[PDB]
Amino acid sequence: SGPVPSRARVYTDVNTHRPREYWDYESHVVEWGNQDDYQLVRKLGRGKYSEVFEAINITNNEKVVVKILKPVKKKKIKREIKILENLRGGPNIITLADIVKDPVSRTPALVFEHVNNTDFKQLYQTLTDYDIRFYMYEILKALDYCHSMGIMHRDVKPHNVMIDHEHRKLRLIDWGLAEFYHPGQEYNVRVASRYFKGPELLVDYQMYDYSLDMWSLGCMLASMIFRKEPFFHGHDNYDQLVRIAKVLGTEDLYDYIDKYNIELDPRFNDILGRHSRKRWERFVHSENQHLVSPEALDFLDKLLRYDHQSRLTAREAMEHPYFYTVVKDQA
Ligand SMILES: NCCCn1cnc2c(Br)c(Br)c(Br)c(Br)c21
Repeated sequence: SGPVPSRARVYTDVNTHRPREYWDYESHVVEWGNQDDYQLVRKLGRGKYSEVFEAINITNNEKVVVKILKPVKKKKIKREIKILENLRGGPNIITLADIVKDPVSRTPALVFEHVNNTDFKQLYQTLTDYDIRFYMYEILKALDYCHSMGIMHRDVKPHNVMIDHEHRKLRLIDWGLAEFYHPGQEYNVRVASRYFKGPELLVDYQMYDYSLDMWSLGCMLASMIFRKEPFFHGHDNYDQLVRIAKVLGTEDLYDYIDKYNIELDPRFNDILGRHSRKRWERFVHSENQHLVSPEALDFLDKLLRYDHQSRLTAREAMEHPYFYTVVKDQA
């Protein structure tokens, strides 16, 4: 029969009304600079294979971050560069400063503005209830902007959120998985990190949209207010949905599958079972209760929905009572 089609309920046609060159990144011509304008100072990497470095612009002695790109198709290099140029100057979007190639190895690298980041595994333990509301609101500014610009981030997670806590500066980074939204397009479901994958990716529903980012944001919020990182801790993609189903219940999951006529992998038949939708009070205890409030639970519940159409938009999220005090202080 086939799956039922889907369209984003906001910013549906913003790319159609753009000139072709805005979203047709395969035709984008890159102007490569010389990496000899920057001297690498220290590896900021997280693994053996990442190539992120702190560097100095020798011309003006300003601190920057150099990301040496892994060998992927030239299309994906142009896609990330075009998206970074399209979003330049947006709220809490990382600023692309330069694009260079190593003269010897001809390896392409992206140069970004420097952020004095504190890693989330050390920062989140210290965040007050107000800090979480403040930083969630800052992420929502970046998400509403890039969604309004016809772009899905598709890899929202704490590792991709740089925070200068001293200056309360937040930047959304790592746009190498980001894509342009086009109504009716079927996208690859092998995106985002496992613990932040939306149900549509896990059940192989390809006609998704910006609301994928809002599920990932819901996973971040749940880990922060409940002090459980990550919140849905699956062992693989199949077990990831099982972890979700033990919290949100299987009834809404099978309703979601029936509504879009999604063909469920036969492996999910045995492992999913039957589970009720749990109340969020079950995850509250004396170590996290100071971060949990009725406003936080109401907001979180509206992000973590199987049906991507029923999740809050970034704009709707920014108007939730959970952020009333943050909006007041900003004005
Ligand atoms: N844009 C891709 C993200 C790459 N990346 C990895 N770790 C990073 C750190 Br730490 C800082 Br600070 C900055 Br700025 C960037 Br950019 C980082």
